[PDB]
Amino acid sequence: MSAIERITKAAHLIDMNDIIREGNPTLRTVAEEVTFPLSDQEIILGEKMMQFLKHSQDPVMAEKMGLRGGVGLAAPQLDISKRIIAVLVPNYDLEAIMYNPKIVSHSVQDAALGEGEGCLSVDRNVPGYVVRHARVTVDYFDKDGEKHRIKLKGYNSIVVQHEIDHINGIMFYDRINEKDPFAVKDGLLIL
Ligand SMILES: [Fe+3]
Repeated sequence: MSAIERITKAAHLIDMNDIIREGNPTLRTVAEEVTFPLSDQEIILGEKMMQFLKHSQDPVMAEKMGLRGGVGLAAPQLDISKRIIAVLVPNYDLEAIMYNPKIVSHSVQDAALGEGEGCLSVDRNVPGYVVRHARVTVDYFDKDGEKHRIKLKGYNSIVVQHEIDHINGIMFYDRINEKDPFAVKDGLLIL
């Protein structure tokens, strides 16, 4: 059966085995927008994704399930090519399951996490500053089809852009400067 059918079973607990890794084509394909109303499966998927982030952040649960801590997850990482992402940033400073998220405005200023970025789908390290917009205005729909328009900055902005990149088939290392990975370009804010 399809990944979505499998993952949305009531009994299913997403774990690292459901997360596809580099090389799997799905991570480089642009995800299909979801239509409204959402199917029960699409709603359940978003919930399963958020439960996974919560489990990955619980020391006891993370150890038992063999999970890597994460603050974001995109459906393509589960081999589901739908524009659905989940973000969970503990202070939670940000908690959202977003359907068809889209950046509708961004700052001229860029930003990058000082400590760089990792990815549950990447088993290895690619050091460097992952250059992103410092600030973004994001439109997304929640499970009931209601539209939300939020403004993000700092770490939250980074996390959300990172997940939106997945639904567009972009990986974090694609935004690190090949030549000099730690170059601090003009207008780049290091967090
Ligand atoms: Fe990722």
